[PDB]
Amino acid sequence: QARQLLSGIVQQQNNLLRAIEAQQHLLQLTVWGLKQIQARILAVERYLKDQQL
Amino acid sequence: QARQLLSGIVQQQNNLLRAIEAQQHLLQLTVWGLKQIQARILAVERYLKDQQL
Amino acid sequence: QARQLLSGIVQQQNNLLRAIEAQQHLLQLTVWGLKQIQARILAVERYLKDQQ
Ligand SMILES: [Cl-]
Repeated sequence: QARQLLSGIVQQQNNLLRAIEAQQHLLQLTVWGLKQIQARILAVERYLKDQQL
Repeated sequence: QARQLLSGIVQQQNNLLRAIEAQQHLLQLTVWGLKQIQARILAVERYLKDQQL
Repeated sequence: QARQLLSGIVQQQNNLLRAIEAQQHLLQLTVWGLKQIQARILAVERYLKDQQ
């Protein structure tokens, strides 16, 4: 009752912490990937600038 | 008092869930965005390889 | 135990709140960064279409 309510609130809080932890991990991986493409574009710009007539 | 404290905590829990659901949509947009630029850079890299002398 | 448990729940709500605020900022920075790379790839694509 109070105990079931409190039990439910605890479990939902644990669910929400688990959900933000998953988002944090996916966002960390996305930011890493964006760093990788930044590198790739930079290399393509360097190339093109070196090849420029 | 118990009822007011527990109502405030339950309402906040719903508020937090809502905020995390909004950040999920944004996060998936960043994942989609990274995917689209990945494809675009790969398409350039390949063009530049194909066109080289 | 209930007042201590309630105290813990409320502290964890405040800390969830701070984590959501920090992830808002990181998402915003990540969007900005994406938009910057999109523009750079767009400029490359237009340059290449012009030299074709
Ligand atoms: Cl919560």
